Amino acid sequence: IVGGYTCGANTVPYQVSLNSGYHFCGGSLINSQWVVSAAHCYKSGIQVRLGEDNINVVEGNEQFISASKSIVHPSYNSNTLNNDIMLIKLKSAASLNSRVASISLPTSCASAGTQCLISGWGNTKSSGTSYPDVLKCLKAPILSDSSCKSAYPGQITSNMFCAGYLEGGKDSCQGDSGGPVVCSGKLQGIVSWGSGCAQKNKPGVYTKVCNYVSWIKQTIASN
Ligand SMILES: N=C(N)c1ccc(/C=N/OCC(=O)O)cc1
Ligand SMILES: [Ca+2]
Repeated sequence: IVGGYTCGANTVPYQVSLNSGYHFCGGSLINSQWVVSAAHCYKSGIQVRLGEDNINVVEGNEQFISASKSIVHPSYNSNTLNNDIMLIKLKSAASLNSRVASISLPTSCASAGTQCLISGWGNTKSSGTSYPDVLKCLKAPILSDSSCKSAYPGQITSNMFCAGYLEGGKDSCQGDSGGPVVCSGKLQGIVSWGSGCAQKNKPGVYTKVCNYVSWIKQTIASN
């Protein structure tokens, strides 16, 4: 997260870190057994880390649970990043409490102008590289589809939206991938892609979760 703020320990209780010996992606806990992330975060041997603030220090509220299975969206295209969404099932159910909590799926899509909270342990620099150890947060508006398409000609599908600031300076970044965009207590987006980070006229692009609710529910119901 570039140009954000320190969230505060366990203030974003649905935020997970995906770990394969090291943090590599974010995710969002959607019930005691399931995490939503980006398909481009797919790999084998994932351990889901819940209740994290400092990802490098055991602070007392963590739950580390290995993934039993991952399900990449059936129509995920890694070239275009269309349908950049994946479900991860935990080998055992997380213990839910104030600091480890699921986030609601949307019942309707959010609109341009809605303010959302974007979070992660990604790069905090728009030119250099600096990885924070504690969770970072950014409040950002969803942008209009027209401005999103104008920013990224020929690249924005109906399964994507832009959020952030056309002026630059405030954005998600590398390492935030798969993490949440939450708007009025609903998971509306997943950190997917963008040109660099926090660049002028290059806002963050996010997987449009409201498109996938049917698939998420049906998948969970049978796996
Ligand atoms: N909002 C952005 N500008 C943005 C967001 C996410 C990415 C994803 N990079 O994938 C590599 C990785 O996470 O390891 C790029 C740009
Ligand atoms: Ca920790």
